[PDB]
Amino acid sequence: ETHINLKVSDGSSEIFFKIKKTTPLRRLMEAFAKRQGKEMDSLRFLYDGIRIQADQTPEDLDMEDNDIIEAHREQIGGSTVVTTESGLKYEDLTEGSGAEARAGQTVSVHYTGWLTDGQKFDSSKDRNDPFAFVLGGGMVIKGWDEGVQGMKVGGVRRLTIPPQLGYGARGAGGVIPPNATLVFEVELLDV
Ligand SMILES: COCCOc1cc(OCCOC)cc(C(=O)NCCOC(=O)[C@@H]2CCCCN2S(=O)(=O)Cc2ccccc2)c1
Repeated sequence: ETHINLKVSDGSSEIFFKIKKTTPLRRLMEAFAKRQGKEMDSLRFLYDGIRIQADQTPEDLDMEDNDIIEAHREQIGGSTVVTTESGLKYEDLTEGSGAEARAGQTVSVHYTGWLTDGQKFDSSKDRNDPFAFVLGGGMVIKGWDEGVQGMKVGGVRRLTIPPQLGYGARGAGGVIPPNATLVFEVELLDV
């Protein structure tokens, strides 16, 4: 076999690639960034825990068919997944430099939401339409009221919301099933 299949995951979704075994991984890395809209985010691609160089081939890295490449935005101070008392998980992919969001403010965000299997169920970016809500008002699922608080303007935060802080046994929108854990990436546009 001269070709190899590889999966790239960023913790939110996944993309599969078929490339020649002797081809540098540069094109695969750029194609993943373009499709996920994370070109300017300076991604790092890891295989077996070691950062991939663009000029390295799957042959160089002794990759086998269906191996997995992990991609992430470069994290100053290391990756940190925070689990709160309620079971909500959040991860500051980009810490914002602006004002901090607090309960009672009308905040504006861009968001994409995925199920845990990587299937996207909604994205405000797909509509070129920022989403606004009153923080802490019970107008969104509980994981959002808890997880968006403390974000700073310009920040990107990934929320992993257990079902009892999301849509629970009911699901939502004819796409989110019962008992679904939800994954959101939220960019705070204004507070
Ligand atoms: C009634 O007609 C059947 C369609 O049912 C839909 C459709 C819908 O969006 C359409 C908007 O497009 C123009 C929202 C909803 C819904 O319950 N909103 C409540 C607020 O939402 C939330 O609290 C979370 C967190 C904040 C961002 C949005 N979300 S979400 O998780 O992405 C909401 C969602 C989106 C798609 C599928 C399932 C859920 C129901």
